[PDB]
Amino acid sequence: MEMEKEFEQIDKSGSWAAIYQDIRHEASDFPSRVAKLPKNKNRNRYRDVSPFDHSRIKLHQEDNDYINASLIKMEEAQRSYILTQGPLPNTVGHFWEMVWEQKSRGVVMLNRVMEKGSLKCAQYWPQKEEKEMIFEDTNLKLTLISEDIKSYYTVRQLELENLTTQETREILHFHYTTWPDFGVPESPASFLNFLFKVRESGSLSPEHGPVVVHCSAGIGRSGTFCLADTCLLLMDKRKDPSSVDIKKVLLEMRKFRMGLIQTADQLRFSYLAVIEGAKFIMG
Ligand SMILES: Cn1cc(Cl)c(C(=O)NC2CCCC2)n1
Repeated sequence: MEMEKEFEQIDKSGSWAAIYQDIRHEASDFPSRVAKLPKNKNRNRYRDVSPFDHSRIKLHQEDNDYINASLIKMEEAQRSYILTQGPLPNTVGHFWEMVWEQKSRGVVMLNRVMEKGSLKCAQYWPQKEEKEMIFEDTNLKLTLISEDIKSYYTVRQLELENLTTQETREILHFHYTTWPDFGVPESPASFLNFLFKVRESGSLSPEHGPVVVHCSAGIGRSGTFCLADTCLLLMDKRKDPSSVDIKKVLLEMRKFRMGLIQTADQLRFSYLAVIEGAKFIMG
């Protein structure tokens, strides 16, 4: 079926939970043996969210190459994304090592450091220009260059220096600051505006390594971001945009990381975002 009318048909019939459970039943199951090794217990935020072995990002290190991060490679859309958990106190150096080694331009953050009165990820970037951060375990230095605070999101320019080689690179930090502690946003308008700002920066384009996107577990809000982006790109590329099947795209993405889209409300919000986004692209 088309999307917008499939949408109203699920609303009128109140069957979002049944649609979402079908997705969960059909999703891929692949091994995640490296994630479950005992030496990696303090590298995982949640015991039930792990990268598959076949798609995990490897650190360029011979001691321990493990990070909770997955490469989502979308062949028809010609887009790749790295989805990862929010960094932990003992993985902030690994996180920036990955950004460096994978040649990423942009980092997309969809959570606040504290939500619901608990810490959802480490404070992994500097908050003042004159107070830089040094990660001694991976030999990187990170400096805040500029910060632009808007009503729904903040964009930061960061300098990452590899202290072994003295090479430097500019990294863009795109921080969506207004996702509610509970539920999903009422309107997709600010989320779409944010997606378009990430696109306009070059961070999603083939001349750079894959964008790094995270929330707390790296599957819920993070899944919503890449699902909406890929569906809108496919609607622009194909002769028949009504052929784009968001459930099929989601199942394709779940070949590369488990659990993408965590609730039926996130599924409905993803439909809403793609539907409204497709009108603005043209109007
Ligand atoms: C971004 N984008 C480009 C196109 Cl084209 C569309 C789209 O969904 N078009 C629909 C019109 C009614 C049926 C298909 N979205």
